[PDB]
This record gives sequence, C-alpha cells and structure tokens, in this order.
Amino acid sequence: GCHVDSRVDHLFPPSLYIFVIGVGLPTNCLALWAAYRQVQQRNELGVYLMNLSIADLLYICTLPLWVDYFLHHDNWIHGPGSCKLFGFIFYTNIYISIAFLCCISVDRYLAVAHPLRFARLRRVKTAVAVSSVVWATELGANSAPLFHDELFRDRYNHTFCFEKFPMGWVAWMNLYRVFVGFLFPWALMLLSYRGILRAVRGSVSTERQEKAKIKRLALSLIAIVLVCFAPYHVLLLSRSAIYLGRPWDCGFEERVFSAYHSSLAFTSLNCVADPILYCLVNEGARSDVAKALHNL
Repeated sequence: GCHVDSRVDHLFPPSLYIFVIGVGLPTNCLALWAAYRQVQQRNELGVYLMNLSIADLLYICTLPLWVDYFLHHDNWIHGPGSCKLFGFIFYTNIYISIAFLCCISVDRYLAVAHPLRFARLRRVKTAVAVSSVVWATELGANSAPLFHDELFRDRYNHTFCFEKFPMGWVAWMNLYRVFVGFLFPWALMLLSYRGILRAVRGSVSTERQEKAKIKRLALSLIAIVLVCFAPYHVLLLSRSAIYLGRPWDCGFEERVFSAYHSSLAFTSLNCVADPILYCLVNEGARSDVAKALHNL
C-alpha cells in the first residue's frame, strides 16, 4: 500500500495510556465495588454499573501491549493469537461501554419520567437478561474481524495489528461502527436525558438548585461521551468514505497515524471518565468507597 508515519504517534498515545492505566485502574475497581453494593440493595442500576466497570477493566488490562505496540513505531512482536484476542477486546470494549451507558440512560428515563409504571422492567433479573443480551450482541456483531486476516507486515519498520493501511469488509464494518455503535446509542442517551429533564421540570418537591444540578450532570454526561468518541468516529467515517470513495487512489499519510492513533488514544479517556461520572460524583457512592477505604 502507501506508507505512513508520525513522530508524535510515538509519544502521545503511550503517555496517555500510562495515565489511563495508573488512574482508571483503581478508580474502575472502586466503581466496581460501589456497583456491587448497589446490586446488594436490590437496585436495578448497579448491575449495569457492574458491566460498565467490567467493560472498562478488561480494556485497561488490554492496554499495556498496545503501549509496547506504539513506542516501537507500530511493531508487534507478541504473536498472531495475542493480536486477535487483544485487538478484539481493545476495539470492541468501547462499543460495549457505549451500549451500557445507553442502558443506564434508558433505565433512568423509565424510573424518573414514568414512575408508578413499568415495574417489571426495573428488576434485577430483567437487568441481568438485558446485560446478557447486550454482551452477546456486541461481542457477536463486532466479531467480524476475528474471521479475517489478523495482522499485516509492511516492511517499512511497521508490524501491524487489527489495522491495515490502506484498508472490502473493514469499510462496511467501519460504517456499522459509526452509525450503530455511536450515533444510535448516543441518540438514545440524549433523548432519554431530555425526557428526564422535562419530567424534572414539573417536580414540586425539587427546589431550583437541584434541577440545575441535574441539568449540569446530564449535559456533562452527553458532552463527555461526545468529546471522547467523536474524533475517532469522524476520522473513521472520513477514511471509510474514501476507501469506498476513490478506490486505490488514496494518499492519507498526512492523516493516518496522527489522526487515527491520537484519536484512539483520546477515546481511551472514556474508561477514566465513567468511574468519575457515575460513581465518584454521587454522595452515597463516595460514602460506600470511604467505607471500603476505612477497612484498608
């Protein structure tokens, strides 16, 4: 194909992943503990929180190898099977996370906007069922690359993993990624939080300060998801709109490593955003975490 390189590609993703590991590992562990406490209190939300934490923790444990993958100018010296498993986890966990945020959002809409109703949908058993369904659907829909070539070895000092420059099947995989793993779940998240705010408007028992607080929190959730995941999918839709565009007439070296890899690294910040946004800002979850740290 056409060779590409970037100098900053070497630097920024590794340090960003070091911060992601060193911060999001203990924070996601603590969020998992708080989620388990919520599950023990017959709460339908903790089980989703449990999956989210889990979906991030696996991702975190995948990251070290990509660190070695990056600081070596894209040189994989750890094998094909490791490439398959670790690339699958790395590229699929972010969509699993987006799906679980959507599930949390819908649960909140059903609880706040429509109380006194849909009690069957707000059980722990139904939450386990939908968690199994989302894990199956996400792991099976994104298992397309597992049945194709693992890596590529272009001899410009590169050795690749779950990506080939240029890039058939990966194009439509990218289109599905962008449209039905980002825009659809994000549309549901936005619509449900708009519903929550409209329901909160008419709350007599809620004073004005708390409505503003809820609005700031909901907007922060939507905005942080968008800012973390939008650059990667924008570049991915642009690159997949040119591989199904002018075919085999593509010079995208000025925008391959820099754009793509900086943006994947920047997508990894969602794994540290979720523990802070869904556990550490709430008072009760912090009380539970303080109880956990009192023991140790």
